[PDB]
Amino acid sequence: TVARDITLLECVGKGRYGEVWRGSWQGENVAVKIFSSRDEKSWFRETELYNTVMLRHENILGFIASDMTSRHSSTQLWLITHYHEMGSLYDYLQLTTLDTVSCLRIVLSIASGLAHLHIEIFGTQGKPAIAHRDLKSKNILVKKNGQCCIADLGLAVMHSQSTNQLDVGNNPRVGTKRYMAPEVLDETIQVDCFDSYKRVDIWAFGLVLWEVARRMVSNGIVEDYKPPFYDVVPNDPSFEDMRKVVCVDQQRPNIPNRWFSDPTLTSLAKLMKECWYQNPSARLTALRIKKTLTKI
Ligand SMILES: COc1cc(-c2cncc(-c3ccc(N4CCNCC4)cc3)c2)cc(OC)c1OC
Repeated sequence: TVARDITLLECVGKGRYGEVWRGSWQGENVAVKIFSSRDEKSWFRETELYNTVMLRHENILGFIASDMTSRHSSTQLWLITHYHEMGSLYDYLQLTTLDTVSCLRIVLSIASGLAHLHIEIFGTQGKPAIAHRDLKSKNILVKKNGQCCIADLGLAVMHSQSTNQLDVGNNPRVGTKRYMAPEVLDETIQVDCFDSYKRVDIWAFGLVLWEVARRMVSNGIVEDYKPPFYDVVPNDPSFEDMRKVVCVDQQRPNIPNRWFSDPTLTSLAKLMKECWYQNPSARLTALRIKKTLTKI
């Protein structure tokens, strides 16, 4: 097994979810995610997407292996992937500023990964449509070629159109609250429409776009890194804090005045806005976002 042969070198993240480690396998770095015994359903879900759907793309974090052992005494659950030494988009944006080329390359690579997840491809290379449900800057990793890939499919839901089957799962985990869409916060989300879940991803994508664009330099000016809604909610905000801001007050992240002196940041401001409509059916699709980014 890949797991018995791996040496854990350093913990690069710990949380409610479990732990992610840098490890060594056959002389190469790998990333190991060790799940809490209480998050067992996430491990299975992510595993079965990778091992049964054969989900593979430049902009989706690359699967190597998955291992589990269980006795009455204890259960260990490991997901092993490629290691990206630059870390998350969240870590990266704190240390670094961007130019037009490197900003476009980041947001274009996210949109490609998301569109690949959302689109149903039939038959031989087959794949159902997949919604992520926890998109955020921490779940995006930065590669050395300046592109990004999307990680963490523990909450993903699938839909096949050859069948009429929606696979939600029975997972007690739910999204990161800061990135939750209006319809999730006010509970008007159409829980039996698969498209509802894609539109929730598009909302979160818009917030990530905002995060990245802030760090693009324009006419000698740049903002510091902030997470969405930094000015109106505390760290680790509650469901209710987010509901007041997003539903009741209808707030969206502020667009700095300086962006409208730059053609690219101007084009990105318009996309962001079309991800954030209160009405989910009015939001753009992942494919359209990709096409619009391609046009610049
Ligand atoms: C976002 O979730 C994941 C991320 C990674 C992952 C893969 N490759 C590199 C990193 C990574 C490396 C360094 C950092 N740093 C941030 C803090 N200080 C510097 C190091 C962060 C993330 C993380 C692997 C995962 O499943 C295996 C995983 O869950 C599916």
